[PDB]
Amino acid sequence: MLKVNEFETDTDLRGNINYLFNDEANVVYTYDGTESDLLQNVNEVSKYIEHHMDYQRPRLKVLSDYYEGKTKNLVELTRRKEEYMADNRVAHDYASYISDFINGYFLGNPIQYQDDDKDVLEAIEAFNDLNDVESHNRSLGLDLSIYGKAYELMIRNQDDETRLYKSDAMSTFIIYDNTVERNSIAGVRYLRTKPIDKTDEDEVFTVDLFTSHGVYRYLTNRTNGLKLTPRENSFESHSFERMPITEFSNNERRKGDYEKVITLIDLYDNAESDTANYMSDLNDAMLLIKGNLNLDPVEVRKQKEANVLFLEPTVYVDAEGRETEGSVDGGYIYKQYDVQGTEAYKDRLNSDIHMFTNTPNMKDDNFSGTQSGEAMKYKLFGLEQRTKTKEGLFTKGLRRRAKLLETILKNTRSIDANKDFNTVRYVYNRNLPKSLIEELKAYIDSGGKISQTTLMSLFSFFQDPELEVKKIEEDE
Amino acid sequence: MLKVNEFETDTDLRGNINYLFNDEANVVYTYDGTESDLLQNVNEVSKYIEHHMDYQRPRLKVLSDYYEGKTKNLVELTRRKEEYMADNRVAHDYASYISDFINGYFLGNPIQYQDDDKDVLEAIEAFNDLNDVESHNRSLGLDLSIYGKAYELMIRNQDDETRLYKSDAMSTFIIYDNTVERNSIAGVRYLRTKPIDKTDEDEVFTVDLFTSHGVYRYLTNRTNGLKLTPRENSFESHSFERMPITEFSNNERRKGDYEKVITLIDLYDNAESDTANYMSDLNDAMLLIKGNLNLDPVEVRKQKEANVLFLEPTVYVDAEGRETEGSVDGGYIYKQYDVQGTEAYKDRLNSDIHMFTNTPNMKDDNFSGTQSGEAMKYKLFGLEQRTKTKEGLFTKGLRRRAKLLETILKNTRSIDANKDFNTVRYVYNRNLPKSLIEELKAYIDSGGKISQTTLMSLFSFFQDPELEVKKIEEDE
Amino acid sequence: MLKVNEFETDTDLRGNINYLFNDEANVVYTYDGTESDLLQNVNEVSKYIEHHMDYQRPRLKVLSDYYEGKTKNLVELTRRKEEYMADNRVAHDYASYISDFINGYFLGNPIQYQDDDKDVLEAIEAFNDLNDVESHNRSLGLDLSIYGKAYELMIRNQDDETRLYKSDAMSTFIIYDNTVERNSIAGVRYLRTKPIDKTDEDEVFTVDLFTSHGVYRYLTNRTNGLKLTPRENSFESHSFERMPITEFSNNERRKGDYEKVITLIDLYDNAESDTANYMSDLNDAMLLIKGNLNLDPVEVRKQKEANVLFLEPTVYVDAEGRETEGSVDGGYIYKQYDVQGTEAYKDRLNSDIHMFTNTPNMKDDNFSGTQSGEAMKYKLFGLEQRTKTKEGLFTKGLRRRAKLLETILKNTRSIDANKDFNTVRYVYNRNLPKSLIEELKAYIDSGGKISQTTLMSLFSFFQDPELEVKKIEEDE
Repeated sequence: MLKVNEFETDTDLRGNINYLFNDEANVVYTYDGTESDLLQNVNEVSKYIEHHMDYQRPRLKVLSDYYEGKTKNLVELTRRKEEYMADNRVAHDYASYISDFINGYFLGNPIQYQDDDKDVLEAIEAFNDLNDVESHNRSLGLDLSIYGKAYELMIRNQDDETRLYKSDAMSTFIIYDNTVERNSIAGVRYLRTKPIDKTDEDEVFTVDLFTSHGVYRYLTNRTNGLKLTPRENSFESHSFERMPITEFSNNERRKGDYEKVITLIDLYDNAESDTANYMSDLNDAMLLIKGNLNLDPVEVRKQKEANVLFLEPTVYVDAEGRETEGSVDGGYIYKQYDVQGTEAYKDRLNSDIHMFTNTPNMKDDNFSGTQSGEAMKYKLFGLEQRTKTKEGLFTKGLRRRAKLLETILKNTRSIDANKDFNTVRYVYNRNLPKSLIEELKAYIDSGGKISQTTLMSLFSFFQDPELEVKKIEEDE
Repeated sequence: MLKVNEFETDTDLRGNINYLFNDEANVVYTYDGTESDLLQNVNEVSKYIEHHMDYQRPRLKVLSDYYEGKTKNLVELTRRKEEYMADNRVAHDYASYISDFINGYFLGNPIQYQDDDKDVLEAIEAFNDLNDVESHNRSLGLDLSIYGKAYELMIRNQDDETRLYKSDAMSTFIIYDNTVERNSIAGVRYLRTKPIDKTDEDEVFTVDLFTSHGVYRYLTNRTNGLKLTPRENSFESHSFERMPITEFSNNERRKGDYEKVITLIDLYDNAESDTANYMSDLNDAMLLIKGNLNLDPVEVRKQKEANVLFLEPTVYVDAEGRETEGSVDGGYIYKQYDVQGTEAYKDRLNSDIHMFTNTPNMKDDNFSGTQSGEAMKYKLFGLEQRTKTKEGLFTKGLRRRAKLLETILKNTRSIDANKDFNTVRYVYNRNLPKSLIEELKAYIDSGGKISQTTLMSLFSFFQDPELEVKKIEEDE
Repeated sequence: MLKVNEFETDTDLRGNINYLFNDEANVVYTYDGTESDLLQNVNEVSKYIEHHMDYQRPRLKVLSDYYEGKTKNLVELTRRKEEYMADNRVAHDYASYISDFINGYFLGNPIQYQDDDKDVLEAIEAFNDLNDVESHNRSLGLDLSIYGKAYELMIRNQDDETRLYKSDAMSTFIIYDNTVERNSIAGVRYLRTKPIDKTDEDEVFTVDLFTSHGVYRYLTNRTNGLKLTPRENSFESHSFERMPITEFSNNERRKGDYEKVITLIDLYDNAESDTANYMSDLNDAMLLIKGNLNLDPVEVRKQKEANVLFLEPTVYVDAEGRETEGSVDGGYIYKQYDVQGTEAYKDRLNSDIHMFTNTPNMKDDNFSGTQSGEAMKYKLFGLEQRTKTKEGLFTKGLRRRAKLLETILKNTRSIDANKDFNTVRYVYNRNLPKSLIEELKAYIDSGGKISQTTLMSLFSFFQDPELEVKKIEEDE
């Protein structure tokens, strides 16, 4: 094929942008076969693990770091041409701000589960109440925001509980078939062993391979080429009749919410670290001394301590005995420019970050008069469209969760075999930003009514409002 | 693995940013085993303690210092190229401001405990009333804000009281299993012995290792490699059937509220110390004297005391007897620039700090007219999302507290063995910023009613309002 | 351990910041033992006293001075490079302003004591009325504001009165056990003897060591290494069954309210003293006279008194008899810059001081229109959170006061042995800033009623309002 809109940088000069945007970083893994072939030919799994280690894990790592505030500006060894001038570093926390806002719009209110058979409904509610599923769903949505994807594993634990756990996206992937249906063949979890040991022994990983009938356990290391060798507990069955890892996705491309704005965040870091360097280097402006002079650096240091500099020219003497002195001059050299004129540029960057994410931008400043909020109405529209796409993909993930749950309940006789969970309806309620005074006024201008008890429950200065209605009647 | 978005600085040139953001600083400790193996192979505990001492304790130390106002700008040995010019140092107290605001939003009102069995409810309330649990919860929330995590230990004391104490996060950690469930295997508390003794004897620590059945006590020192040796009171049982330290976390990453803005705070310190240095160095501008001159520094000091400087050139004489004088010149050299044009930059920094934290920004200045407060509505939304995540993790911590309490009550016959505390519901009420006049007007515009007694209890100028209703009827 | 975010300055070049922020200045003293061991091994008490004298007392001293307006800017020997130029010094009284505001918010209204047994209530009220406890509590709160901690001692005096006195925080400390419960083992008060004597005899201190059963009295001096030797009244019993000094704390860290802003206050002092120096040195600008000239300083003084300066060049004569005069020049040299452009910087500093403390900032200037006060609402929220933490610690201190009082009443038969004071409830009422006209209007807009008598007691122009109601009826 042609090279079309692709990097050509040397592989040693790659940075974050290379790891984020190169074409291998975000591919879906497919296998032209079935699990029975793949589970014999375990050699192929080593290829998938190596490709993950070398291409996908870097991208996810970068994203993770930005969520934590560990940007490019902090970790670069040098970002300046000048060795001895100021080298201020700074990181701006946009990514966290964005993700939290979006995820709170999406799952600030729990998903409501409803169905026409109460036995399924109460089995669902029991499973949810065991596992704190409300918080599990919020943390899935957060990971979708950060990485573009999330994974959950369902297990039966030592107490014979059916339990659900989020699996770290940096160490988890799924292999699919090559069909247009994309059925999942196998799940992989790989973890660093000896994570805390010193003195740089070869890096050993423990690998779980999850399959439609069980899980297989191996050890491997990079220096042997990720060739798998079994652990003692080499295999363990599970009663789920499908591979028990479910992958959720943020959108069809599996893109995160802030990923497409990272380069802006980088600019915004540079802009500020440039201003800081400007301030400090001006104070430390280099002193330039011109002319033929007999000044040792220690002599200059002594004169600077005295706050008086003497520049004494050398005297040249002709063969005719004429004496003439040389020239001397001295002063600070520094760059000066209208730094204030950069501020509008900084404004622009900031607003662009917010505009592409649909996140609130307006200054927390003293401002007088009413505001129609006209831009925020269109931001909330733009946010709702992306949230509705996310909701569709999320309900697909929940449907698969329900089928796994149903199977583990049937194959352990916790439910009748005629119960099919696929009729459950998942109801979502958006969490909008609201101020209670505006809402109350708009409600009462619109002819709404409220009981005294509830009105008193909106305002906290009623220390115990059940008494207040009585005290009111005592005044009447 | 590849080095991806990582520091490459020399280990001797590390500073705060290295200690905060390097990949080892915030790892969760896991052990591939059980407590019965670990408690025989006590050698491994020395590895965990050493890794804490070398990687995690520095990060927590840095955070702690910022909470206290001990920033990078104060402790650096030199921050300037110029030895003899001004070296103003300054620290801005943002971190405390942020933490206090957030924690007061979260636990300004106590958690309400409720359950369908009153015997559990009154056992809970008795335990809470003994231990001042309201203040214990507030100080946990504060530590979550500062460090990202907090620890509490439950004990039976000499008076046979069941007591609950917060354990210092800089000296406490937990080791978990390598399972996806992350069960806690062992707790570690390590404290400096001889903290006040002079003359630099080797640093000795006393180590408590907490286990599912008791606590084991050791001494150790850095110069032997943290090898543990038992104390006299080498072991003590406890009636809790689980390891009795519970770890709370602020969020899934265990990140503090201000940690991601520290580098901004550093910039804001530099900006101000640069302005201060600008002012003072301009006053002390170096005097530059050019030309061939016979001025001793004592002679210059005398002339400066007289406020008149005489620059007398030397005279050069030719072989033809011609006399010509040399050149002389004198003046101040200083840097000058539009400092006022930096102010907007300082504004930006300030606002960014507030914006990433969701903390109020607007100037405490004279300002006329009504304000809709539109930005604060979105800040309170953004704050509520993070608080709701914190609440979920906090209720998990409280559930474990309840199971420990229940076990210690059963195994000392303070409760019936059929009482299971896991049905308790924890109710949270957010503490919003409010002004009572706005709330009262919005309530009364909305058709609310208030008794005279309560209305008079909102306004303090009623010196004793129980009399006022009578005096009012005496006027009618 | 690593050095992490720590000073490296030479011990002779330490200043205020070193004394405030170094890691030893604010440690809690613990002893791994019991009072019976410590009271035999009185050698250890000398170690604690020496560590207090060398590390904690300097910090408290600095804080104390700032409360009094004795800042760094006043006491520095030189703050300028120029010996003979102006050296204006200034101190800004922020610390007092802050402390008074905060303490008046907290204890402007007395704590109300209430209990379900009136015998305890009246014993409490009698003890409070004897000791002016309202003012004692206000002065404790003030010390908490200044130092971060406060101490009170309870005694039986010569008149057999039970009396309560605040103990100076610069000369008082407590030693705790090494348990997680931190029980107090011993209290120390040490006072300078011969405080007024001249001619520099060795500094002798008198030391009181307070213990669970009595107080032990010693003398000591720095030149012997603080080795204690008994006084004549070497011991005295007390009927309290606990060590009778109680320590209150402002917050978990024992930090004062203005301590974290001290460095800002320093900047604000420098900024103003720089402006003052700018003004005066411009007037006294040095006169620079260039060229070869025969001017004695007395001759220059005479010419300056005449207000005419004559600069007469010397004449050089060639061997060919040619005469040529030298050059001369004269003028003022001074630094000039836009001082007005520093004002915004001064604004910033001021506001930051107020913002970190939650203290009112807005200018006392002519300003037109209504103000919503929006920033002050969030400042009062931020202040309330810190006050609520302080209240929790204060009630712990009062509970210990109550147990001491109860014990001294029982062991002198002033109360029945079945009275247990631990049921007392302490009620706090916040003192908010209010203007009575705003409150009155908001009350009456809200349907409140007031008797004529009380309304006339709000307004002072009623010279004797008991007559006014009669005169009103005489008009009707």
